[PDB]
Amino acid sequence: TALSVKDYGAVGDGIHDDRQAIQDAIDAAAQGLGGGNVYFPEGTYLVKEIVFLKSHTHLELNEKATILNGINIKNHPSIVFMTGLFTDDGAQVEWGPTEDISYSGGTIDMNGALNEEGTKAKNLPLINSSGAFAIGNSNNVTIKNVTFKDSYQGHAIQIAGSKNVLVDNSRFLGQALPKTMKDGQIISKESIQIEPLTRKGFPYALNDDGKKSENVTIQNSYFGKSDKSGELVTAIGTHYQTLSTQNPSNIKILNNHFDNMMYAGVRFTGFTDVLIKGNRFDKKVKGESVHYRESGAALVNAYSYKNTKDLLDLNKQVVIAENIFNIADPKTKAIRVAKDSAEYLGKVSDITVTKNVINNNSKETEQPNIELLRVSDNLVVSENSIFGGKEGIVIEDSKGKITVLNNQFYNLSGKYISFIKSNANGKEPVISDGNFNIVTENGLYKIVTNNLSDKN
Ligand SMILES: [Ca+2]
Ligand SMILES: [Cl-]
Ligand SMILES: [Mn+2]
Ligand SMILES: [Mn+2]
Ligand SMILES: [Mn+2]
Ligand SMILES: [Mn+2]
Repeated sequence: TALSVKDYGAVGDGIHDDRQAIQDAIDAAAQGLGGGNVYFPEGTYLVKEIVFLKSHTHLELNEKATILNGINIKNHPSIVFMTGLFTDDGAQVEWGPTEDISYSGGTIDMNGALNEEGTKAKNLPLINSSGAFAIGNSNNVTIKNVTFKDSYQGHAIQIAGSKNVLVDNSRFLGQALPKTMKDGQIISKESIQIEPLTRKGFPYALNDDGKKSENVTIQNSYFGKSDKSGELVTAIGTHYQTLSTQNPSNIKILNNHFDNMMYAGVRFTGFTDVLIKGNRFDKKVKGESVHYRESGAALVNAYSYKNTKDLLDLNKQVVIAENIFNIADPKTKAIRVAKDSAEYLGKVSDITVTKNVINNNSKETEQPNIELLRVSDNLVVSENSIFGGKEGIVIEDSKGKITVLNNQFYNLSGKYISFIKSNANGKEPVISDGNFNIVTENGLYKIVTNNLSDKN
């Protein structure tokens, strides 16, 4: 009983514009037809404008069904699916709540591969970025088993002010980066952005009260490159927050494979209650990468938004556990959690880094494997295994309760653990060499012996 998009005129040849047919299918499903189920037979469905998902609709695409992004409009977004209306810039409308939407199967060709000059998207010369989904003010949205290809310096998915969103068993292949782009713009392009709902981060609607995203889970998915464009810059995260935005919360990133990202597998500021668990982060050498960042990378990077005037709600309750890191690039850091500047007024707290396995065989590593900078309270770094590199764990300028218990180190060339504090002008240890533990007793710190050493 699922309605076929062919029932409404979709040709599926990649030449005819099938947008209207697809929209009519969705609209009918939203009314109740076919139980809200829409089906996509094998084929290539070109769309020259945005398709709008509606409440209680469920799209299923054949394995050989491909949605081709043909949205090439000046001063206009090039995102295939949205959960709210959009016409032209300057005519945005408020997006009302939507819910119970599912999308499964097939491929979405965001069509962002570069022209031979590498200055623009070859098939969409007028766009500034391309993506697949713009999910805003939505509830209970499920995206699964979808292959996303060639984003033109954009977000494959944006989840803003949305609750109960699941991205599962999908593949994010390739992100095109043109010659002309600056680093500032580049690192702000996460393939899956999870953010509060503001016009700044979600210019597709008028909603501007900073509604948070909540209960978002990205799991069992693969992130890498395609045969047309290089590795993604940042797989998941966000890069913006203000006193007026509510922090996305209960964000779970589980069992994903981040295959050689250029900057980070996970990077964010302004999240609360995050769980990054059982993921695999691989990083190859510059020579085997299409995209490479000279400035370096940090596979997991929970940082603080640059702001010295406001007391922001910086990252809190972040758990980084049981992840595996295979690093070959000497400029790549495995894990980083920080309040980047002593000038930031907010606080980073309740940080847990446990049972992670770091395999660093890069030559002459240029930085620590695990960096914890200015955590204000409740920091736990325990039972992590680090194979290779220079420094193992660096804890700098952290306050409050700190617990570092039974981590393992093998074949390291530098200090296993560095517990550092600074004064208004310089640096000195809080209290050191080899493997040991740190505990907080009555507000005070103390090194404790543990007999776990490398005998390789
Ligand atoms: Ca969580
Ligand atoms: Cl939970
Ligand atoms: Mn339009
Ligand atoms: Mn956004
Ligand atoms: Mn944005
Ligand atoms: Mn490229």
